[PDB]
Amino acid sequence: GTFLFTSESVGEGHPDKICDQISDAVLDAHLQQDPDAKVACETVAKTGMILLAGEITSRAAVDYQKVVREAVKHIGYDDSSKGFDYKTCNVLVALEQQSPDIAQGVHLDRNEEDIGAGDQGLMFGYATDETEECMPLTIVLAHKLNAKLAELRRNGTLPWLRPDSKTQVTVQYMQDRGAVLPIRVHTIVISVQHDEEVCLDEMRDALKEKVIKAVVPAKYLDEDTIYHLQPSGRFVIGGPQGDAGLTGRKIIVDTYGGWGAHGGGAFSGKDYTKVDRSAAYAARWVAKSLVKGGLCRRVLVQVSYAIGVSHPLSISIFHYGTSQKSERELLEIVKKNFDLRPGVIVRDLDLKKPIYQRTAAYGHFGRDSFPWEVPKKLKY
Amino acid sequence: GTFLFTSESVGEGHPDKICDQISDAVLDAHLQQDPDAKVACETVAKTGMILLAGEITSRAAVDYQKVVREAVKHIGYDDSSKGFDYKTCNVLVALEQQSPDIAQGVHLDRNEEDIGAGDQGLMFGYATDETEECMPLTIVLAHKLNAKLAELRRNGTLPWLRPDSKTQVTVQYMQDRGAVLPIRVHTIVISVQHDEEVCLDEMRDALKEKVIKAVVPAKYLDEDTIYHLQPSGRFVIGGPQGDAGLTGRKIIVDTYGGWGAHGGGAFSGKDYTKVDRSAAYAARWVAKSLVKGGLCRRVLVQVSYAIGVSHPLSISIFHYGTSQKSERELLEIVKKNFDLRPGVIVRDLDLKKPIYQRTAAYGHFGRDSFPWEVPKKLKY
Ligand SMILES: CSC[C@H]1O[C@@H](n2cnc3c(N)ncnc32)[C@H](O)[C@@H]1O
Ligand SMILES: CSC[C@H]1O[C@@H](n2cnc3c(N)ncnc32)[C@H](O)[C@@H]1O
Ligand SMILES: [K+]
Ligand SMILES: [K+]
Ligand SMILES: [Mg+2]
Ligand SMILES: [Mg+2]
Ligand SMILES: [Mg+2]
Ligand SMILES: [Mg+2]
Ligand code: NA
Ligand code: NA
Ligand code: NA
Ligand code: NA
Ligand code: NA
Ligand code: NA
Ligand code: NA
Ligand code: NA
Repeated sequence: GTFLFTSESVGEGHPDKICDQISDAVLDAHLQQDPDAKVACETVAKTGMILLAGEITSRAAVDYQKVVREAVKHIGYDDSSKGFDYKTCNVLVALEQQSPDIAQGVHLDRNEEDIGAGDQGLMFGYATDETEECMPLTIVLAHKLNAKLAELRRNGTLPWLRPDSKTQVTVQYMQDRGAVLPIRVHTIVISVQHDEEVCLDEMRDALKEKVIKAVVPAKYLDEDTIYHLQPSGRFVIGGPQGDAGLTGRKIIVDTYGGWGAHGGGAFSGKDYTKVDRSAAYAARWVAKSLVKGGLCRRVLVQVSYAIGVSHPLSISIFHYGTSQKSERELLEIVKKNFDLRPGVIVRDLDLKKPIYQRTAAYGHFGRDSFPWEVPKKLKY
Repeated sequence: GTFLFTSESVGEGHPDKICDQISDAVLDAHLQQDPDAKVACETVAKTGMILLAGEITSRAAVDYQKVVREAVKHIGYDDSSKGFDYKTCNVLVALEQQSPDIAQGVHLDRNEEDIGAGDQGLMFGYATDETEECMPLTIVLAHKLNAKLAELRRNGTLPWLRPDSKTQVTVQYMQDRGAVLPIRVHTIVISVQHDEEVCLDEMRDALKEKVIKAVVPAKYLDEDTIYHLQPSGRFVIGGPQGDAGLTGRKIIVDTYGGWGAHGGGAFSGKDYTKVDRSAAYAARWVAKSLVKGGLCRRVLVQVSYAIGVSHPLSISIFHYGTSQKSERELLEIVKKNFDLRPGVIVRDLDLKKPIYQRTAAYGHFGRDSFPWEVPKKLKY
């Protein structure tokens, strides 16, 4: 009756995550000056290079060199010995205005509440009662392992650490009337970029004792747990030098770690009219409201849109058998309690606020009591 | 007892798909000369620009200018009036060798069958008996609508069409003991780039009569079906000029349209040692083998890897209640019939063959009897 499930996470210096953070730093910089900025900022990173490409129409005056370099500094890439340096890297900008054909079809001359979706697409939200924050344990643990690495790097206790890391956690679960119950951790992987001087045994010992044991409750770890710590054997070259990064290439890390579902759309670098982000945040909010409201133990919500059309084209609720109410009844409750037009979501979730860089590492969900993490009290 | 489900697809000239196709054209060009090429080629597209960034170690001599421009020509961007021209665009190359630290940990001095996974990660395969090709009807129809647009563009019957398109299909389904049964098409969206001269009513009439009715069986369409055809009202600016493209930003279009699950890893631009692609293809092969073998009607397969380790860390089977056998029994059948090491998958699925550009539009699954689409006869 048990099964395995695996999720991964990556650190702040993973090259794809660097791009997500830079894209959201650019978004935040625009929103600080122009709350109605239209932003679709993609970032690419390779050895010595950050390239910004995409479309921004905004009244803000943004110094892209400063914004990009400050984001890279925060991540920790500050010296050529680490493979990347905010002070001396190339920052290239290929940003144009938003297409006028898009603007006229989406938002020009429209009442804000009745703004059209900025694109077509589908989005999902998910929630599970297996943790208090209503997220899968596999990804929660994977994120926390990367956060612990960054903490021990920044506090100097493991000074050989560099910012690029990846983690992966496999949990054995049992099923319980459609809900899932974590039993034990089956396998953990950690790979992290390191300096030239530290040896492999020192790193493997530290990763077990100072990282894993600091993060994962002992009750989940036993004599059979498998550890793959620095499994490649050597990871000195890292960051964009080791692997090109792009915005929107960590969409499963950003969401539910393989649980639930995903509609395909990236979050970072996008203002609220891009429903890939706003409607996925709203769908999370719905899912978490249903679980915290006691209606379900686990739930998946789908929504979809057409460019230029305000109301969603479809809404669907899947409760895995974890409610006494039918999925049709839950759908009716959702329709009575939520208005999923983007021009209403923006108000409910405060999506003109420049908090997006905070979302761009360690997952967008299950953390920090963002508005989409505060359950709505449901009337039914 | 019914529910809605929505999936989308995009055309060959959608800027993200342009990038996937170019990345796979580069991969194929290397494999034609060096079957053991190590390729991790990302492409970015914006107005007037294709940038290649990533890591390739290969004995091939590849003319990137020619390979990129020939791919763009095939897609149909051949004139400045269309917003992009293979003859005159900028092609920039930022390609380096594969990191030596990766190479030593993955494949150097290893027997091919015992090559390590080229990265950690998780991957899923899915199959559903709702269509003969074992794919969800929503995405099959969405892909076919884009293919029809390209056909009518290329044969000159709708000469106002340009290559950038998106489609979205919402189907009403019923549930049947864990399997799903399509009932009707609830909503269709089509947006496609067009010339300056054609008017909106002409386009909407053609999209209904010459595209939708040519693709979607009439039995699924009724008086209540909702059509959003050119919903933005104007789409003259398109391709990379309208929206930046990047490789690996259509991973749900490339797979199951929101059904099943996704592990997050992109396919295009990657050789077989990158398990994001090879293990997802193998997982599809497993799933389709279970459904075509009569063991399940619908199934989701998860696998995961650690960099440098050959055997998967975890394998999981979820049959939605559509088998008389338990998921544990199915897992045992899978373990007895499949060897999911990358250095074995490469042999079973012929993954050194330069056929990858053919996979990079209209989905990687459900088409053309690729090796992962030919079911394995199972012994149990
Ligand atoms: C294998 S390339 C994909 C990711 O794996 C990590 N990586 C890079 N080099 C190594 C290495 N030598 N060993 C382990 N992981 C690595 C980086 O996070 C990179 O973005
Ligand atoms: C809205 S930007 C995302 C995608 O939508 C499409 N698109 C671009 N411009 C328009 C438009 N004016 N109307 C409808 N869809 C568009 C392109 O396929 C683009 O890559
Ligand atoms: K990459
Ligand atoms: K884009
Ligand atoms: Mg990546
Ligand atoms: Mg999208
Ligand atoms: Mg895109
Ligand atoms: Mg990956
Ligand atoms: Na503005
Ligand atoms: Na899942
Ligand atoms: Na989304
Ligand atoms: Na709230
Ligand atoms: Na080679
Ligand atoms: Na799904
Ligand atoms: Na994958
Ligand atoms: Na085969």
